[PDB]
Amino acid sequence: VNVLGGIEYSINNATLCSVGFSVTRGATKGFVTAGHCGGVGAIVRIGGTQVGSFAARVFPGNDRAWVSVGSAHTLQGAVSNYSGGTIAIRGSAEAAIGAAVCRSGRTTGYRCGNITAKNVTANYAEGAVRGLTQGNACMGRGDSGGSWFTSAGQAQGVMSGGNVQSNGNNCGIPASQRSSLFERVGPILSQYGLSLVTS
Repeated sequence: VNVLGGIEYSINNATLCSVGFSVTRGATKGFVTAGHCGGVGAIVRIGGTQVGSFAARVFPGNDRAWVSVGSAHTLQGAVSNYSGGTIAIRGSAEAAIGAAVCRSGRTTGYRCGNITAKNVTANYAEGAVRGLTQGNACMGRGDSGGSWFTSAGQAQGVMSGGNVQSNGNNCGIPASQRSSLFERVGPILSQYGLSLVTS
């Protein structure tokens, strides 16, 4: 199967999240995503087929993980735009507050907005997660773990949480009322010694 930022994956055949970014660790294939999407060892399926499992995770405190992907599968250094195309990923340079950013996930597809704050703490039910970046692109339950990136292709982070409304998303309110929080990708690559696949 092809691994691509933003596409749906299932966890333990029970819940859903979205791929963050294809990565490698030496010869090992994988992708980064949110830690709250799976415990260690959780079985991951994409496109009706087992592709690997949660190799490591931190959540709460942080909210990060990577899924190691079997060698039979192909990694794509890109993110889906949910209309038949992809956006190439070309690095992980972090963007400043006010910069434009988009995200991609299985519930709300491809959505854009701006970076609005950094080093935010989310008081999730499972506990605090610190150091999150906030944007005002909208998102919904199921987009978790999915790619955040600038249009020029710099990976920002993976979808963590935010102020979803009773319909399960914050797309029904204007961007100015939105709080959509992602875990910065930089420390995930560093902690686990992973390299972005680029194109």
